[PDB]
Order: sequence, then C-alpha cells, then structure tokens
Amino acid sequence: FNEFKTPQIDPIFDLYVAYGYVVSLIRGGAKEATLIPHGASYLIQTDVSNEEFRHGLVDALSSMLSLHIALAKLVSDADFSAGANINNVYWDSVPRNLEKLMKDLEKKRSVKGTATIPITLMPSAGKYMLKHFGVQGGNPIKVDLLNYALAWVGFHYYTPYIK
RNA sequence: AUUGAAAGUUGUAGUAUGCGGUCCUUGCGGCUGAGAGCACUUCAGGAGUUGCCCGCG
Repeated sequence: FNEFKTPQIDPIFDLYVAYGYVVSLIRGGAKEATLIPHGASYLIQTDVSNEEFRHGLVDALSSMLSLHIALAKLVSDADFSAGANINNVYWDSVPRNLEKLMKDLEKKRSVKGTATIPITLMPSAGKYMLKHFGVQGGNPIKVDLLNYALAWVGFHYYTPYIK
C-alpha cells in the first residue's frame, strides 16, 4: 500500500489536498483505496504507485485547463478561475500556476518552487501574520506547487459553492 | 502575567397613514279554564216561682 502521507498545514487546506488525492487517483485507477481521517491529517491508503497518480493528476488538470480555455491573460468564469477567486489578480494567477504544474508534469519532472495560497482554499490564511509585535511584509504562508494544484482540483471537482 | 497584551459589530430608524360589520325586518294572525250544583235535612232556652213579709199624721 502506498499509504501516501499528507502535509499538515490547515484542516481545511489539508482536507482539500488529501481529498483531491482521490480524484487524482480515480482517473488513473487505484482501486480498493480508503481515506482515514486524523482530525486534520486526513491520511490516505492506496495500492497505487507514483506514476499512475501523476497520470491521473495530469488528466484531471488537463480537463481543468480544457474547461478554462473554453471561456476568456485569459480570465474565464470558472470555479477555479473567477467563480471562487475573490481577488482579480488570482483570476489570471491560478490558471498560470495550473499550466506551469502541467508543463513540469508531463516531462516527468518534479516541482522546484512554492506559491502563495489564496484565502479561497483556506480561510485560515491571509496576507499578514502576527509574529511578536507586528506583521510581515508580503504573505508569510506559502505551499508547494503540486499540493496547491491538487487541492485546487479537489475543490473544483467536489466542493459545492454558490455565488 | 499564558502569541497573550490594546479593542462596542458601533452609532441614527413609528409598519405607518385614511377604513360604519353597514343598509330593510310585527314573534305576526285565530282561541269561552266553560257547561251541571239546596249548607241542605231534625230542633221549646226549657222546666220550678207571693215584692217576700210588721204599719193610728
């Protein structure tokens, strides 16, 4: 069993990533899988290796980008583009991140950077953070590119939202 | 003196204004508590009895 571990950041963001795990898995197969919750970790047990996981994830994000291009720096009225991205700059930021994740992904190459998580995928985050007696410039909270993209896929494929 | 320390989810706001439970209406007309009827029939205030007794204008 893969029993792939899931990073502990936020039981809302952690839910999104560990729960888009399954949608990335189903498109590549990975039968007889289960999701054990640990309060916030949300570990997953599966008999899958990494390559089928990656093929499923890239298939999901390929459908995602195909849906994105259907409407239009391209801004589409999609859940992951403008339906849930409350910020105007994220309307363009998210699709570019998704396509960069793809371009890194079909060539069998792991990611090498990190990206800022909007408040949409986790309301616990934000712009600032109180360190001792004040805040930091910019956004202290950042997440891995693959986790960010896969949490976006999980949010777009499962969780309902109304505008 | 606890990642706690400072902090109104705050101030102002009428469901309010005019709107008939209203106009017409017999508890109405006819009706014998009436006809027959002995307080009637028998009946003694009744039976006894010295104004009594004496008398010179």
